[PDB]
Order: sequence, then structure tokens, then C-alpha cells
Amino acid sequence: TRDQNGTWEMESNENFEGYMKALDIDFCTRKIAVRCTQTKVIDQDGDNFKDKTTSTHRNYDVDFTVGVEFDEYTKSLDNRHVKALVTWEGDVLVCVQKGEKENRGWKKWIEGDKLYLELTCGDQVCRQVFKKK
Amino acid sequence: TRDQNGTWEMESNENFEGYMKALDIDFCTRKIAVRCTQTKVIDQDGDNFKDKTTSTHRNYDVDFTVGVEFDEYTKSLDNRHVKALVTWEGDVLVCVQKGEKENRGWKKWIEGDKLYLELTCGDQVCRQVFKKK
Repeated sequence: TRDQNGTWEMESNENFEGYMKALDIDFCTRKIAVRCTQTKVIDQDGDNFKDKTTSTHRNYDVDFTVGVEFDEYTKSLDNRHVKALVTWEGDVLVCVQKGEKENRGWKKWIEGDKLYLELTCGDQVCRQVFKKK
Repeated sequence: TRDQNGTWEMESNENFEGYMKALDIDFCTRKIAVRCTQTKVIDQDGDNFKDKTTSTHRNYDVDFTVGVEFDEYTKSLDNRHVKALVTWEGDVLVCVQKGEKENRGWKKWIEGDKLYLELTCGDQVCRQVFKKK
């Protein structure tokens, strides 16, 4: 049939690299693009089409227990090995990431319907806010 | 409170570039990472945590009408300008993308609960399959 209405999620994606190389996309973009999945939302009325695509990558899971130092490989970022230790400071979850980089850690806490995440490395602080979906 | 259970979607992300530069992530990865959103699914029981993060980028929408040639900028890929023309071949939607690259187009059709997408550029064919979610 001719109706392509719906939300579609990618199952399979073959030779995406050759296609991208043929368009002269640089090596560093290609390396990231090939490990993504796509969702496609198609709204169609007669012969008018609206298409919204989003690309997604699932980083690896982290499982830990507060108080037990664990080994973590940050392969969603710099792919280094750090010894991480997570503890409560009040209701703030605090993690020190012992490794090559000095002063590497993060803090995580709930205030209202928002989750706050402060990432630190050296002198640089990154601040992320999440809302409950 | 101490319970961080839930699905969380990022609202705000400040100084992600400085944090990443401090970890020596290369310029090309940083350029892509900073335009992503994150979803965080937190399962917590007492002091045991399981965290699943996924990064998402929403490509731009394409709207067209079958039979009306339209101007398209492929900024989710090589960011070139092409004159696109979409027509039915039976129940297969066929697009020719007139531009610098020769033999650039795609075909899209439904067979069962699967949507098929064949992307072509020069000699290279990429084949994607989507299932209805």
C-alpha cells in the first residue's frame, strides 16, 4: 500500500559507511553516525508528506552500589579507566573518579521534579538539568 | 529526597564543551556531542543503582508534495543543496536529488509491517529497514 503513516524505528542499516564516504563525509563524523539508530515519524495526507527523523545512540549502562568502589570505563566520552566511588552527602550523590585527570567527579541530586547533575574535571564545571518525563 | 527513580530528559546543558575539552575529546566529536539531548533512565533500589543513558539528535524536518520539485539542504549529512523530485512508481516513492553528486536519490516503500529505504549516491547503495513501533 501507499500509506507510510507512523512511527518507524530502524532495525537494519547496511553499507551506511560506503554511502557516507561517497558523499565525502569526514572520517570522524562517519565513525559516530554508523553506531546510531534512527526513528522516523511519517505524517502523510494524500501526496503531502511531513517526515521527522531523530538519531539515537545508547551509551553503556553503569551499575554501582553506594559505598563500593568500582571500575568504570568512560567509553561514552574519553574512554579512560577510572576508579569511581559514590557516597551520599545528605541527599546529594557524590562520585570521585580517581584516574589520570585530576579533580574528576560528579554530583547528582533531586530538587523538585528536576534532577541536577554537576560534572567536574580539573577547573571545568558542566551543569545539566533533567525534568521527569 | 534520595530516590532518583525514573526517566529523565535533559532540559539544559551548560559548558559541556569546556568539560569535554578538559578531557581531550577531539574537536569533531565535541561538535556533534554538544547538539545532542540525553535521556536518563534511573532504576534504584536502596543503594544499588542502574543507569541507562541515551543521546538523541533531532534532524530537521523534510516536507514535500509528490510531484512538486523542492529545494532541500541535506544538513543532517553533507550539507549540500539538491533539487529533489518525488514521484510514485506503483507504491514505491522515488526521489531524484539533482545536485553536484551524480545518481543521488532514494526509494521508500512498505512491505508488511516494514518500511524499506534505499539510498543511492554514485555507485554506492545503502539499505535501511524500519519496523512499525
